[PDB]
Amino acid sequence: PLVHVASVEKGRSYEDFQKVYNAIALKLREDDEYDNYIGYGPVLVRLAWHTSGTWDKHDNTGGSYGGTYRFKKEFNDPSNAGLQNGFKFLEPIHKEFPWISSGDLFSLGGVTAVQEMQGPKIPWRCGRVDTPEDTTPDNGRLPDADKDADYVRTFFQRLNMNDREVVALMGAHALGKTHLKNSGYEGPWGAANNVFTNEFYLNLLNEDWKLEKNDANNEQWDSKSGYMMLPTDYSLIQDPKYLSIVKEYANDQDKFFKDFSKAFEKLLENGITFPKDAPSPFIFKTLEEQGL
Ligand code: HEC
Repeated sequence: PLVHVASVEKGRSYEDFQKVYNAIALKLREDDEYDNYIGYGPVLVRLAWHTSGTWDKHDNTGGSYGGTYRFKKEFNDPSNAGLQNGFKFLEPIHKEFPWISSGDLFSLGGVTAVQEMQGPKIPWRCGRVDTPEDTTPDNGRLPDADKDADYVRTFFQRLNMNDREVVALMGAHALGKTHLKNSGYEGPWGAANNVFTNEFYLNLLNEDWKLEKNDANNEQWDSKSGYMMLPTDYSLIQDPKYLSIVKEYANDQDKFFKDFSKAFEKLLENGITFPKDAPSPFIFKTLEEQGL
């Protein structure tokens, strides 16, 4: 197993990363029209997860550390279709702050998006270091959506996530939507899809779902409110262990926030060794908290 030791960008401290956070946050506010006024929040959360979610605990390949999505093999992974929009949004940020590593920027984009969308605070640590093109993981390590709960459970063991962490992370599917041209699935999961809430679990339990085929000839679950669930989303209410946890998060907003925060930080930190004297995780203030 490879070791990736966090190395703080030289001379940087919390203030420097709060400025990067702020630039991302201000651009999220400015470029509000994207994706029919959903805004870039959801795609940036997805970019942070896909750049992290290639990790393999068994050999420490993939993961957020190396920033490898900047290389064409990963950029062009069919599982990443659509994420180029988030990369494009981050380009002017990286140009302004060229000292931040790519993995630090992709992960911080996700943290900033969750918090600016009124999600929980996500502690975040710096020090990912860009690694060379030959460290890019091959395609095929991100999950399929047409699968059942057994597939989801097994898939996430590779990311060292347990049932609770899986169910909490999937609550990010409140955000954004599926786009047929990107993934073969179409529609949002709920109404509040650029504000981070526990709506995903409420809709799983509360909506009347019908198994339909979309225009790409794939099955998805649809509600008459115009929401959808992927087969892997719906698996969370088919499996009795996941269903218990879905009910818990549908009934406790604060517990979902706390558990999501922990699991998302862990996702973004998998694979990284933080030296004992590394800085503590940073908790960035939102623009609203700063009066900006
Ligand atoms: C914590 C983050 C998170 C996790 C974990 C996650 N997703 Fe997503 N996913 C998102 C976000 C956010 C979006 C919305 C992106 C957008 O609106 O551009 C999304 C969108 C998608 C889409 C639609 C992409 C498109 O633009 O068409 C698919 C398909 C998808 N997820 C599949 C899955 C599957 C399969 C899993 C696991 C079994 C999963 N996701 C786990 C955050 C996540």
